[PDB]
Amino acid sequence: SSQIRQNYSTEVEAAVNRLVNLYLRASYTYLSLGFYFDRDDVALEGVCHFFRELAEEKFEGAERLLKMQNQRGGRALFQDLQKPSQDEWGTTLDAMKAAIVLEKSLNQALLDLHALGSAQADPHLCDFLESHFLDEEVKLIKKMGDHLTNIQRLVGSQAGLGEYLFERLTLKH
Amino acid sequence: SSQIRQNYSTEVEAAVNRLVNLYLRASYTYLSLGFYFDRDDVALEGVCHFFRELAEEKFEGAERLLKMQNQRGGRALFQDLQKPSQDEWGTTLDAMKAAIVLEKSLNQALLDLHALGSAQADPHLCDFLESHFLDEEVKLIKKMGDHLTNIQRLVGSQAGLGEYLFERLTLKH
Amino acid sequence: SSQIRQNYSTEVEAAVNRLVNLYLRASYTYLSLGFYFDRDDVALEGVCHFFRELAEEKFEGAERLLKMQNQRGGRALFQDLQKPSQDEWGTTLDAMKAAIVLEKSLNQALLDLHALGSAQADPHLCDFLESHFLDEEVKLIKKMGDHLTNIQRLVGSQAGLGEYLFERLTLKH
Amino acid sequence: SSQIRQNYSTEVEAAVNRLVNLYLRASYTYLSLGFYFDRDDVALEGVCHFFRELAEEKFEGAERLLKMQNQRGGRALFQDLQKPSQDEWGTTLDAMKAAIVLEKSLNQALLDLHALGSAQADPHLCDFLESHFLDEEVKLIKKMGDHLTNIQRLVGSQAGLGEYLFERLTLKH
Amino acid sequence: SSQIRQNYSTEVEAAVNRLVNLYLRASYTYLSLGFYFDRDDVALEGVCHFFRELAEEKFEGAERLLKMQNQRGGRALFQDLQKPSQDEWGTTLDAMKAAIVLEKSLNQALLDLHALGSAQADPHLCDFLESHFLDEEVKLIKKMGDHLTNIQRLVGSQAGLGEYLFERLTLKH
Ligand SMILES: CCN(CC)c1ccc2nc3c4ccccc4c(=O)cc-3oc2c1
Ligand SMILES: CCN(CC)c1ccc2nc3c4ccccc4c(=O)cc-3oc2c1
Ligand SMILES: [Cl-]
Ligand SMILES: [Cl-]
Ligand SMILES: [Cl-]
Ligand SMILES: [Cl-]
Ligand SMILES: [Cl-]
Repeated sequence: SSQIRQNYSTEVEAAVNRLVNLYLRASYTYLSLGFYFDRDDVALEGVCHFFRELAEEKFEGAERLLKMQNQRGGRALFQDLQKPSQDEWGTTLDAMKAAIVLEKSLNQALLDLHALGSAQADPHLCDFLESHFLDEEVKLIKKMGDHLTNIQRLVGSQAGLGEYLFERLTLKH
Repeated sequence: SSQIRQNYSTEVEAAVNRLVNLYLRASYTYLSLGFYFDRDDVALEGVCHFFRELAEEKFEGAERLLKMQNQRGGRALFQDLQKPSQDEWGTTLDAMKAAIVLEKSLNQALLDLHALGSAQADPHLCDFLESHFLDEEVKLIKKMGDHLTNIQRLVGSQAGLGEYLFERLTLKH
Repeated sequence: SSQIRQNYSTEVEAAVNRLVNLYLRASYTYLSLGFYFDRDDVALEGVCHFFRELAEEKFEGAERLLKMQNQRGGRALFQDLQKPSQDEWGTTLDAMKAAIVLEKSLNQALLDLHALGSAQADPHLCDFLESHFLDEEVKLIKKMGDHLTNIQRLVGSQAGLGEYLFERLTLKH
Repeated sequence: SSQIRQNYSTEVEAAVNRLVNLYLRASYTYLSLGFYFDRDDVALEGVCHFFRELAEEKFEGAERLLKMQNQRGGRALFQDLQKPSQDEWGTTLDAMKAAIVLEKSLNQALLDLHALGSAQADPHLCDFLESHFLDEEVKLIKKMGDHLTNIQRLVGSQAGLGEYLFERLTLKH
Repeated sequence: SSQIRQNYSTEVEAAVNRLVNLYLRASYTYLSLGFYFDRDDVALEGVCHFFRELAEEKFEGAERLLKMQNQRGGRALFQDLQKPSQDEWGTTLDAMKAAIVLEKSLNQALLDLHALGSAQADPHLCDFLESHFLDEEVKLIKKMGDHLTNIQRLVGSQAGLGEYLFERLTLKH
């Protein structure tokens, strides 16, 4: 409320609510990816666990945004959450490509919100994103690119063999 | 590569590579300073250890820049490393003055890169420098100024005595 | 200085300084190899760690030479450090071949310095090299040859698969 | 005796006995230096302890030579031990200069014996000296030069003050 | 000697000495196999360790036979030990086939000695072989057959890949 709100624009408040939607959508996408890889006809446990972990990380991101919204005196507003873009996610390669596309979209939304904060002279917002989101996103995208490269190297002329080996020797934990 | 690169300009990529060169040059300068103070005709162990520690710190700085370059999708490019500016470093006072000059040069390069990042709207770069370099540099320059002042107070009319006492009671560990 | 210098020729002093340059050049080469393998489009962690460890080992070698130079009363003299021979290092096989070529060059330089020491009747120098460098180099070259052979056996008709398996089952730690 | 003696020349046997004499003479010199610094009118405990420790180290050196003589089948032969060159040793500076002169003399004797062993193709003798004497001597001479330099820096225009400070802050343990 | 010898035929005594020769020959064969796999151009550590362990096991077998010979009052007689049948041992498959051939030969020699003992009514000899040799040999031959089958399954159309995988996932310890 207005009792604590200071230097917190309506534009930033709304963009924060939009970003919560994007993180919860991303969490939902990762839930769908994770359970696809748990199908008996897909059966790649390491890939399932990778994406289920990302579902939790994205929910945590939304939670942190909602805590900050209240710390600043803004009001959380929730919208409908769109279902994921696919019901079936193809190979590990297809899935990891979809995830990197998703992560770049979230990263661009973080950068856009940082730029709005900078324009509005809101350094608390800018520090919040830098401290809890920007480097986390850069680290995750780098990890996913490393994975993509290893998955791509393993396709060669024996795709099933490569897909099994990647799950067993890189992801399974 | 382009598979992960996002909001990372060619200008920042090149300046990062330049800054790696400056840190490795600084590491090399500190290696030369450290071993000069280990000469049998100089023999100031605390001063030697001070500069050898700084050689390692500057290498670590270069390492962190190289990790970040890859996290962002840029490409490390290495250049020849210039030898240090002196083969003999004079007194502890002369050496500490040279080190503060070196550190101010690195600090200015950090500030210049921060300003480029700000101009290019690259908040990850700006946060990286603020979080791992700017305050570390400020702390080190303050330490070195404190040392300079103590060394200068000890010169008086008995320079050898002062140089021994500083090494024994401030630096030796 | 002359206050401690005994049985230490100008020829050995200069060759020691040259060898410090070669070790620091080798360290720099291994830094470049290590970070190449950390690229998102290469992504072979075990190979990166192998070469980063070698960067540190070669720096340690230079450090030991510089300590001995001072123990003997010689004077360390530093020269410019040439950049590595390549900016991109190809496959793990290409890189391991380059490393063995580098190591044989360092080994020949050690042998040449040993021979100079023997000719100058400098047994301290000869023992120093035998005790801290010759067997270390032989052990490392044997390791690298073992690696080369395993990498070569894995190329067959599925190079990407072999390169992944070598990194995962031999190098990753 | 001849029952075990193999590749052990009469020349090396005699030079070993001569070297035992030199080490025991050096031990005796250090005993005299140590007790001089324990005089009530000299009273520099750290300097006394430094030289008493060196008396023990030199005796240990003689002991090791005598063990090796018997291991090789040679026969220990003892000669009269000359008294030290001085009854009073002057300042800490005078004493440290005398000690470095003594150590260089022992080092030259080690080098001469190494050269005889090399000429006689006696690698056990050569390794023995390299492993237990040459580097120990180099390390000690470097230490003594470092001390000389610090003592010399402290003389300035207040010699008593410098002599006290060196004993208290470098040697006293 | 005759002071303890009881129910111990000259035929069994001689066959025991022959069997010691066969075990020491087998130990020597396994030493050669082990070091072949340690060559830089073969480089299969698990295979090397497998055969070096077998060298020790076969020596232990000879030792046990020699202890028993003396327990029974027979006299150990040693003969020349023939060098192994090959200087180079080919692939892991070739080597494992040679080892199974060697083990079947030792097993037949054990069975022949058991039969001689049975014919001579020497139950101590028969129990000795049953208790310390027959089942050990059966277990080892079964292990080696299991290995052969796995090596053979891995040849397919990528022999190098299979040879690496067997060493890494079955033998390396
Ligand atoms: C002279 C410029 N160069 C050559 C590129 C240096 C200088 C200093 C270095 N210091 C280290 C170092 C220091 C402490 C602990 C670990 C390490 C290490 O693993 C690698 C190093 O590499 C170095 C290279
Ligand atoms: C032959 C006459 N000389 C030379 C003056 C000896 C003889 C025996 C010595 N034994 C020791 C000794 C023995 C045990 C533990 C410590 C020490 C030591 O610190 C110094 C010694 O100094 C010696 C000199
Ligand atoms: Cl939808
Ligand atoms: Cl230059
Ligand atoms: Cl160059
Ligand atoms: Cl005399
Ligand atoms: Cl034969």
